[PDB]
Amino acid sequence: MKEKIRKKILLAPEEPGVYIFKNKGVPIYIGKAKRLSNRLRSYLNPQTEKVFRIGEEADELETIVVMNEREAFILEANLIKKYRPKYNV
Ligand SMILES: [Mg+2]
Ligand SMILES: [Mg+2]
Repeated sequence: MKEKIRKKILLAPEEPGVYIFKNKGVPIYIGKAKRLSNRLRSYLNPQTEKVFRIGEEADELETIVVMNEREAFILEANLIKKYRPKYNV
């Protein structure tokens, strides 16, 4: 994983949000979190091959802090629909 992404993960707030791993400007995985910190840190110790791939392929990680879990739910759904990222089913 790129060092800048590891850094961003470790700095991420304990706040609801949506996260977007990207490669060459293209989202490759979009997810949501009740706490960005907790969810993003899970990528550092990959529990699945897919998690491993997402973290290795990415050259950028964008985070969007949201008002609450309700906003996380709909923002995530909308962005997945818009971008249909590689690693989202
Ligand atoms: Mg999701
Ligand atoms: Mg709420």
